[PDB]
Amino acid sequence: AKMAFTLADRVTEEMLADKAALVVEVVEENYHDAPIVGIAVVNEHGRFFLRPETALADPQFVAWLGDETKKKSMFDSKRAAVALKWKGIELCGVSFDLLLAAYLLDPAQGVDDVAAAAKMKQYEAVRPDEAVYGKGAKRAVPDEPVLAEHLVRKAAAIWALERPFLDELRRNEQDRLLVELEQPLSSILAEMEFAGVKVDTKRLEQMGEELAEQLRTVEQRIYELAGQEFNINSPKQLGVILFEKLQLPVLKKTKTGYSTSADVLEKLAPYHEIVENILHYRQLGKLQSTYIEGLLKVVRPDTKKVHTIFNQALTQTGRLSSTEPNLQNIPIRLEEGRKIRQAFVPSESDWLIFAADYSQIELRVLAHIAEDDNLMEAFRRDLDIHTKTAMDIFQVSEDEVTPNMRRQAKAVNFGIVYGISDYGLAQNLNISRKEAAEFIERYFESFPGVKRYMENIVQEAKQKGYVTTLLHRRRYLPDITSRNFNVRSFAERMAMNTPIQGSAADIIKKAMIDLNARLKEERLQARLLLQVHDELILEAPKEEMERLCRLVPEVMEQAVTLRVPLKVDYHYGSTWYDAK
DNA sequence: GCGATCACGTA
DNA sequence: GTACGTGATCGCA
Ligand SMILES: [Mg+2]
Repeated sequence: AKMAFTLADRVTEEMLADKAALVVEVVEENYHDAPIVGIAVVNEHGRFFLRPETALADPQFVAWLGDETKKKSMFDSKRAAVALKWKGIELCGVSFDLLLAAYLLDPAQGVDDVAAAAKMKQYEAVRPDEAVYGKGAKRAVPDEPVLAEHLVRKAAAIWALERPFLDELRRNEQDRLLVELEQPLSSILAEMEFAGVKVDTKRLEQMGEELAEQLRTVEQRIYELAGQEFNINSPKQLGVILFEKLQLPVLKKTKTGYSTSADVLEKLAPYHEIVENILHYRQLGKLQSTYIEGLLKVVRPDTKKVHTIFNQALTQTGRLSSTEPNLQNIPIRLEEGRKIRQAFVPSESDWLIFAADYSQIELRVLAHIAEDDNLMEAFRRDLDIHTKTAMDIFQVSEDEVTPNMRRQAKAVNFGIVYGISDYGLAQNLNISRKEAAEFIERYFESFPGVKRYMENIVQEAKQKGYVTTLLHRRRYLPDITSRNFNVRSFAERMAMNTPIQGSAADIIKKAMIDLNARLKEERLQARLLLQVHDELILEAPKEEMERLCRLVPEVMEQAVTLRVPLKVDYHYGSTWYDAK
């Protein structure tokens, strides 16, 4: 039951057809500067396994890889493209990416290797990567006979699966989403990852030294306030100190024991001086271990850059995620953490960081999709949307909006976006369920088109079994019919939230493609470095800043046409922190 | 070493 | 209540 293929000693012309399934295998999780362990080609003329030392030194093979008119079908072509970039080799002509095709057809499947995608079309003549390479410490590259068969089977699967996947994308009206949005974006993300972001490691180390002294001070304050030493990092040990020794009231339970979440601790602060010190310890220790030590661990000493990996085929909404490091959760809310961003610097002297962010893109998308007259008019007037929402639900003039009224309207606006619920709003504003219900009802009285949209999209999700975004991304919601209230209610909130969050994701991806094209047309040296969901981060020569100030907001604002304007804020400076 | 759990940072 | 990734602990081998 094995496959017939050539174990090739040299590259022949028949391996260089103008259409082929191509496998450029990178087994290490983090593919930056990682080994390519083997290569398989399936085309009209046969099935071929090439050792990479042979293939990647062959001028004809490298020219074929780089020829845009030689079309390749692959799985996770960004992984191969980036690993080849580190070897100075350009991958072009990737016309079909099976990982992205499977992701668009059903993000919930968790498709992470060829075998999982193949199973979607009843094709099982390929093993899961985990069965071949192993898991964790057992992970290893097998001997060439076993490796070569696996790589040819993956290429053979890709060769056979392109047509049924493209046929279903076509029936879904998602063919352009793959070919004009996700596949071009993959090349852009590959360039961004390869370029990396320069880190000022000396400044991080100096911050780490300052945190370690502060942490030493707080931890001794906690040990004297507790009258005892314990592992403050251990939620169990801390729970014994607070709730058994010090007898603090138990306000929240976790499945395992006592909650020690920052939410609970804030409420316990009036009872004992220790609680404020634990919160302070938690803040500082999060910065030190996750953002100082964690960041320093993944800076490449050869470049002094971090080279993130964007996962383009993971989230259920169409957002990107970012790993090793995750550069989409660098602190910004609190000032002490915000100073971490001073460590992210331009990669050349006399360059600057330029950052541009959409203003309230998710509420603007909702205004467009719901066609809510009041919400649309608020954005057409470029109002402060949280102040305007407070005015409406409290029925007060703008000068009667107090800071706390705006804070509660902002929390409603966040809930509306995320799938509004009695319980989650109540928990967030620390109010009762009945009170949160009244807030939501007053919101829907002020925004009746938003109410109609929320009712209609839930009905559409039940009828069709999925919801869609502006650019035809879809998310299936089988739990929408569950008779379990909690399971059904989460699916209803996803029906509400996904067209909003997913459409905002669609727009920023289109902005990234349009921006990359405009930068090349303008012959700017400016480079995209990062996307953080509603924001784009670039670096550029300081002599390009004035041009970027006009170009980048205009490209982002024109990425799609909605019934309301899109608004982009932007800043630049010497570090990511100063791009504020 | 592995996985369940808790906590917390972003959007 | 959205969507994630990471670090630490802990009890299991
Ligand atoms: Mg913003």
